Amino acid sequence: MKPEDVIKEQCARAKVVAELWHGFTGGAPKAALENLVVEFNKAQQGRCVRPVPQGGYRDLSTKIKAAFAAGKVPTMAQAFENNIALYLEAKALLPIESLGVKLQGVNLTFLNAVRFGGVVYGVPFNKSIQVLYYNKDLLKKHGVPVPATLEEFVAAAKKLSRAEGGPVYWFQPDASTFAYFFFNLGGSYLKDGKLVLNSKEAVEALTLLQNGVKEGWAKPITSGAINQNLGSGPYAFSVDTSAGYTYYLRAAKFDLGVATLPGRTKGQPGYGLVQGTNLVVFRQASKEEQAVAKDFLEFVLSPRAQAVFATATGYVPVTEGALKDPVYQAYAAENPDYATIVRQSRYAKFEPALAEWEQIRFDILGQAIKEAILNKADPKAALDRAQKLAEDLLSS
Ligand SMILES: Nc1nc2c(ncn2[C@@H]2O[C@H](COP(=O)(O)O[C@H]3[C@@H](O)[C@H](n4ccc(=O)[nH]c4=O)O[C@@H]3CO)[C@H]3CC(O)(O)C[C@H]32)c(=O)[nH]1
Repeated sequence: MKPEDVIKEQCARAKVVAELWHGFTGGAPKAALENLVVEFNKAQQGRCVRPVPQGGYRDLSTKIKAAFAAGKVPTMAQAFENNIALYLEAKALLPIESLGVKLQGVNLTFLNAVRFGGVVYGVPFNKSIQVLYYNKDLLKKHGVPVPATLEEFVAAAKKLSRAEGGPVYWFQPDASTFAYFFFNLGGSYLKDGKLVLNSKEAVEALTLLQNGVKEGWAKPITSGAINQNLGSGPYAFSVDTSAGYTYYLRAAKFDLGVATLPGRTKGQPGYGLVQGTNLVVFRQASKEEQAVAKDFLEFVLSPRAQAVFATATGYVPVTEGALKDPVYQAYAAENPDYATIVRQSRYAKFEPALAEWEQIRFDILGQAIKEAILNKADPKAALDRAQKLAEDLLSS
């Protein structure tokens, strides 16, 4: 008997039901969310949260847009920073601090990301950071240290690919993988407030991936998650969301490693991309639904909920107090990867928080990356096209 059943039963008896629309399709993220809600719902009398799976994150924001057009929004939903920006155009979001939710002790990396015109409009919930996944067995077999620099990373991917007879750095040709190389070659998306997809660091980053494919050390993954492709050919490394941790653990037929990202120098790990979502509260919710949202958001920010959620998933605990919780401490003491994920969370960069950014990242930038990697499009030409399509979108 599944948590979503327990929850359906809880909400059946409840006087007030606050819907939480989410983008978790399964595995540990879905189960840890459902587990959190079952615990919250047991402490209420006649008050519940009902989680509603809307598919993936793209499906979720499409369904929220349709909810506005139909005039029936949930109480809460997951949202990226750029989704928050879009919902704020429609004035659709309640300021978090007005609900009475205390945000002292939320990591400033995550809080700064939800603050628009000095006003917090989201509660960091499931915040991920990119990490280096690696094959501990394969690096040991060839006496290869974990690479700490981009230079060591490329040298390691070449050495191991030559040794195993195939490309060992696995990557999706997408905006997220691109962000890692872009950021760590000195790139920035905003130049004097204008969005720039075709800067020389963008050309450099997309060139490095395309050269990695041509040179036989980088393997493009075109069908499924990297962790869904494991077992076909030699794997040494990938740069991927911390929220992949349970997926990689379940799939890997090798000893899985987690490290901090290779940086420009050993002075500091490389910057990871922050992904995952914040919880927003819709103004259209009733006072009674908003009160359930307030208690639910206080629960989600509690040290125990954060300790359980983050240790179940590989998401980053969003509060100072979660790291001081004995349940977090017990898992960390048993598993050095949790500390590795927290350490990487200190070296964190975000994509632009523009309303149009969801469209741009997948349909424009993402497509330019695929053109370059999959169809050998010239990197500059592919990014010049992306820039123009972005400029026309931002004009329209
Ligand atoms: N809609 C929209 N999406 C965005 C935006 N910025 C980034 N992203 C996407 O965030 C995903 C990272 O979010 P995260 O919560 O860290 O991790 C996800 C999953 O990625 C990961 N997962 C799921 C199944 C699996 O087999 N393996 C696995 O790792 O588990 C989590 C819950 O599904 C990336 C993934 C992407 O689909 O390629 C597109 C990326 C945006 O602005 N909008």
